[PDB]
Amino acid sequence: MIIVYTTFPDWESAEKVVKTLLKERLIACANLREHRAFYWWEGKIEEDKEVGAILKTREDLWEELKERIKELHPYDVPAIIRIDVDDVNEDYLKWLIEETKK
Amino acid sequence: MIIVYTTFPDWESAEKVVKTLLKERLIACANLREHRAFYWWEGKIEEDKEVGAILKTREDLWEELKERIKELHPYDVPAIIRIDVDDVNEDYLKWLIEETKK
Amino acid sequence: MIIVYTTFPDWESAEKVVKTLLKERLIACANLREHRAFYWWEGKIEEDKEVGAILKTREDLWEELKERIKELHPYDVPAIIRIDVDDVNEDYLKWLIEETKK
Ligand SMILES: [Cu+2]
Ligand SMILES: [Cu+2]
Ligand SMILES: [Cu+2]
Repeated sequence: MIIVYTTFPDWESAEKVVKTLLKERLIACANLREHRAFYWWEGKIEEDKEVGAILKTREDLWEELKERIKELHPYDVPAIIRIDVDDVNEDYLKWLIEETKK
Repeated sequence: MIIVYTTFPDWESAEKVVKTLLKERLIACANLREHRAFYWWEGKIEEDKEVGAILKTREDLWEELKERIKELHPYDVPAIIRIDVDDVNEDYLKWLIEETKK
Repeated sequence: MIIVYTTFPDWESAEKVVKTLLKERLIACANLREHRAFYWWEGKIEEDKEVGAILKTREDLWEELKERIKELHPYDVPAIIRIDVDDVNEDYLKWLIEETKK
C-alpha cells in the first residue's frame, strides 16, 4: 500500500475532494488536519493556513489517483506526494484492498 | 529506525496505549495529534474524529511492536503502518536505541 | 525529493528556524502543526507540547539541511528524520527545484 499526502486551502475543498475520491473508490481512507504552511512567493516568505490530507490506497492505483487529484485540486500546482508503506498489518491491508476499486 | 503510524478513537486510548508501549520499551517516543478521518462504512461515507499517533522505534522491534499494538488497540481492524526512515541525525538515533528494549 | 520531519518546543522557534531555512533556500516549504509528545526522561514518562514540522526539499540538499537544522535547533538532541518521496507530480517537483538553492 501507499500513502499520498496533499494539502488544501481549507476544509470545504479538502472534504469535497476526499469524498469524491472515496466515491470513485480511489482511496480507502483519508486523515485531515490543519497546519500552517510557509513557503516562498515572489521574493517573500508567505504563510497560508491549510488542511493537510493523508490518503491511503493501493500501489497500483497511484497514477489514476494522481491524475484525479490534479483534476480536482483547488491549487494550480498542488503537492501530490507518494510515500510507499514498507509494512502494514494484514487485516488492515485486506480491508483497504476490499474498499478500493477493482 | 522506523516510523509507525496508527490512529485511535480519542485521547484516552491513544495515551494509554502509547504509555504502555513506552513502559514496555517498544518505542522511544510518540507524537499524538487530532485529525478527522473519512472512509467507507456499509455503502456510506463515514467520518470519525480520531487521534493519530506517530511512533518512533528500531527496525528490529517492528514485529513485536506490531503484535503489541494489535493486542492493545481499541479497533478490531487498526491501521498499523511502518514507514522506514531513510536517514536521521546520529545523536537522535543513538538516543532512540538507548531508550528501546534490548 | 524528500521530506524531513523535526519537532520544536513551540511556534516561535519552529517559525524562526523554518523561515531561516527558507531564506537560505534549503527547503521549498514547511507545514507546521501542534502535537503532544510522549517519551522517557530519567525513568519517567514525560509529555511535552510541541510543534511538528514537515519540510520539503531536494535529495541533494539533505546533508547541508541536516547540518543547518542541528545548528539552529533549540533541542540538544533534535529529531531530524529524512523520508524519501517515492513519487510526486512533476509540476510540484519543478517548483520545488526552482525554489531551492543552486
Ligand atoms: Cu489559507
Ligand atoms: Cu470518534
Ligand atoms: Cu513544551
